[PDB]
Amino acid sequence: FMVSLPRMVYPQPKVLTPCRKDVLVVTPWLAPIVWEGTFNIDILNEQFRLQNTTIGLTVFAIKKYVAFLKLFLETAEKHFMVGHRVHYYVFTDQPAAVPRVTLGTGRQLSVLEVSMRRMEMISDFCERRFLSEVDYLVCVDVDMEFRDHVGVEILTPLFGTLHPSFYGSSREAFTYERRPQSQAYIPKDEGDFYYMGAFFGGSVQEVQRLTRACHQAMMVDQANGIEAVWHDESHLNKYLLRHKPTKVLSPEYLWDQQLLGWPAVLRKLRFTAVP
Repeated sequence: FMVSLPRMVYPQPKVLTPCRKDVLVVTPWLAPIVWEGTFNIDILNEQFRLQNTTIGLTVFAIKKYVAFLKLFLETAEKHFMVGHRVHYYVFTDQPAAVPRVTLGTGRQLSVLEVSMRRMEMISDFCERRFLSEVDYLVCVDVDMEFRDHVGVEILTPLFGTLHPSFYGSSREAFTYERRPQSQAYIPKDEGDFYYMGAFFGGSVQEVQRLTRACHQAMMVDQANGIEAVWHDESHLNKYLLRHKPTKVLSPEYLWDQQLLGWPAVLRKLRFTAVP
């Protein structure tokens, strides 16, 4: 059950004036593509706070990648879901190497000691835990930093993020798995977008479905002596082709400024690669 929003004063949306004319803001299956200027964060914050929403953020930091955690977590504290309940799940082979980062109120961190690892870890071993503890799961790479707002505008049953290298590419150019012998296979005449494996999520239920499907597909591939060209990203793309995401995040949400600069189409760089 959802209680009424309170009275709010904000600019009237204008039917005959789009928020953004330079980009596609809705997919052909009527999922929003999230760009700056398309959402009023005050309305969304109200909607999600009224549901006392908890967001889980999963991150793997294995071997040398533990070095990335300090900046990852500190910047997440500045920019990720601020105002909402957040539970970080840090999967690592070195629990002692996790930095002690100061968290805001209503935010907590759990250290979970540990090609297929991530999908299996999220689906296989953590299923009951997540269902009991959070409403949404967000799965990201650790070698990143937040630079701007990443908030409840992303939350939806199932989302993927446009890969920053391919958002302008024709589908024939997408680096999907192209060998029919792989479960991740996508023909040259299929594909909506190329999603990056570094940022996906949704409700706990939908995320477990996705990770379970990808893990199963990867096991089949292993048994058949094949490894998809881009590993679990290839499988993520196959899954999101056949199960359309309910929102798609623009490349604001996954950018590499060193590699790609700062095009006019991006009003904000929100979550970026560490050089």
